[PDB]
Amino acid sequence: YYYSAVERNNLMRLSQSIPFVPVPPRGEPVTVYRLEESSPSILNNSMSSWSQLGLCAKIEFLSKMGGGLRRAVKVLCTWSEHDILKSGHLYIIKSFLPEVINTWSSIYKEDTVLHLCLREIQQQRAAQKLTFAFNQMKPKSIPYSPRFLEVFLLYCHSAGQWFAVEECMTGEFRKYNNNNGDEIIPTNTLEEIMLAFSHWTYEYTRGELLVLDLQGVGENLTDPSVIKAEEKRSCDMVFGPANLGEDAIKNFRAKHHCNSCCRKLKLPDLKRNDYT
Amino acid sequence: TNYYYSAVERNNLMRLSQSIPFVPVPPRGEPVTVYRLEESSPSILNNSMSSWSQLGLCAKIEFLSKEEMGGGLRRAVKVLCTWSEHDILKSGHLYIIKSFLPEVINTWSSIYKEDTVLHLCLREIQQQRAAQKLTFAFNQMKPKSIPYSPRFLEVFLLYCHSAGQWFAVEECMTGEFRKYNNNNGDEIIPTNTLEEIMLAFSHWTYEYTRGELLVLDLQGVGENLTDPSVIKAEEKRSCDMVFGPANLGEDAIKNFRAKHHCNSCCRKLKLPDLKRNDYT
Ligand SMILES: Nc1ncnc2c1ncn2[C@@H]1O[C@H](COP(=O)(O)OP(=O)(O)O)[C@@H](O)[C@H]1O
Ligand SMILES: Nc1ncnc2c1ncn2[C@@H]1O[C@H](COP(=O)(O)OP(=O)(O)O)[C@@H](O)[C@H]1O
Ligand SMILES: [Mg+2]
Ligand SMILES: [Zn+2]
Ligand SMILES: [Zn+2]
Repeated sequence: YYYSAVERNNLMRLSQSIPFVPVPPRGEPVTVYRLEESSPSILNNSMSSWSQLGLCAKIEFLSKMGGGLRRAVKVLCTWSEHDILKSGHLYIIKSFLPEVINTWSSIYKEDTVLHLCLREIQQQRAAQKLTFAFNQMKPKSIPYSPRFLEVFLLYCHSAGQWFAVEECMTGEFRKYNNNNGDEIIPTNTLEEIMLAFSHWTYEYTRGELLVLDLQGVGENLTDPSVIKAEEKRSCDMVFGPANLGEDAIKNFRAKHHCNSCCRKLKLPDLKRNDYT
Repeated sequence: TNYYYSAVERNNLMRLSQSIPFVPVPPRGEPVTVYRLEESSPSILNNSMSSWSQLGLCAKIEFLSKEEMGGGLRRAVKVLCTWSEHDILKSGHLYIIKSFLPEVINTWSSIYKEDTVLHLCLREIQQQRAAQKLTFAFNQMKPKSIPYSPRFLEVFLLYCHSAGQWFAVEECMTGEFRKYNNNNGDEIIPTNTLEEIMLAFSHWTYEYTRGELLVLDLQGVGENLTDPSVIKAEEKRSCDMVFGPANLGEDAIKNFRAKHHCNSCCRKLKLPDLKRNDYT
């Protein structure tokens, strides 16, 4: 029937040279592994185990960031297999500094960086399990709910190295307390709740564990330090790579200042006698 | 004075402070860059303009076979798609990668002095798209009474860094791969409706393009076709008769008009006999 000129033109065009400019892909493809949970809806009673099947994710570099032991860059995830990472979402990728790798070079014969990453991610998951328990038991009078971002393990061939990746938060990033026990002076309810949380972890684990270095945006936290409060040696004191002083626990008990949240949580004074 | 954690809760936390087993399943697959021939109006393909993609996409293919099928100017090898950025290709799906015979290149080197292979691929994919556009008009305008719709597979351009070369890629069809008509202008005698429709399609293209184009070498599995030969019925230029590289027989259009036999479909489409006169 009707065989237009547009239709004809578009057909005939295919018979001739159409311009083609091969442009290498944008960004880099990377492999992602997840630390899975046997019971997500009940994270504190769930078992953590590493996934085996690495899924691909496509990331594009945007910018950057530096803290203590890591270098961080902000990226965009344009796509990923089975949505292991959310497409159209911003992420932060972290890698350990030279000194840090050089410090655990002895502790970890081969795949030092890989192990450092595994431990770092496992550390944040531990904190996560504690915030989860916290939100389950805290009184209804306590509004907010601390939460740690999930971190994923990442392998990049481009760079030929292992990294940790997590969602990028938007807003003013702030540190509520640190590895030496210093705390900000709570100017609002949320900050109080955060400060009370570190106290709560100690009491909740019968003085066995303490989470310091609470930092993030709002109630969303990341990069915590999970301290085995009874270890008498730094080398075996922290879950993942962290800058700790052996005075940490003692310092926290001395410096911490209980607030209306600590009281709402019915938490005992950290200065009390441990055998009383 | 409190409500501390349980054993299960404590075990799950403390276990994270220790080395947990991580056995990364070994990496299989070949990294490749996929390029697509895009369309301005994919919804109205026959009224759409074709343009090559600029920015390449990432994908991974498993070369599970060394079996190179075919006897023509090209050879086909099955590969597996582990993953493809944006799922342009389907993961955990079999594809066919096609390349030409060095001889063929050597032949066209005297026409495509530079990046001969890539150029041939660009042409092959453009040729199949031309076939697709005609099939789109065909299925869109054909009478409702006709139950079948010819379909050409989509072909993508693929670059392999490891193999250091360009290939054309398309889904791998499973089933009896057959030919309805060929480059000589010869056709089979239809046994069923599907075949009658395939054969009528070739006739239809000649008619639809007012005698400018003829699609021959209809072949594939069932309705799904691939590797057709879009012939510029009037051209005389050495290698300018077919949109893509193909060996045409001694005056294929002549043979086709002479040997083709119209069927119930040709009549359903109201097509006129090819043996008639061009001018009278
Ligand atoms: N998840 C995040 N979202 C937004 N910004 C972040 C995030 N994590 C870290 N940052 C920013 O990048 C800086 C470095 O953080 P990081 O790489 O974790 O270093 P560190 O080795 O100190 O833990 C921080 O000071 C912070 O401003
Ligand atoms: N899309 C496909 N699906 C399944 N098999 C295919 C496909 N394309 C090609 N083949 C197989 O591989 C062979 C190569 O065909 P083709 O690319 O057309 O090369 P040739 O130039 O020799 O005709 C075919 O004969 C067929 O058996
Ligand atoms: Mg063939
Ligand atoms: Zn307190
Ligand atoms: Zn006919």
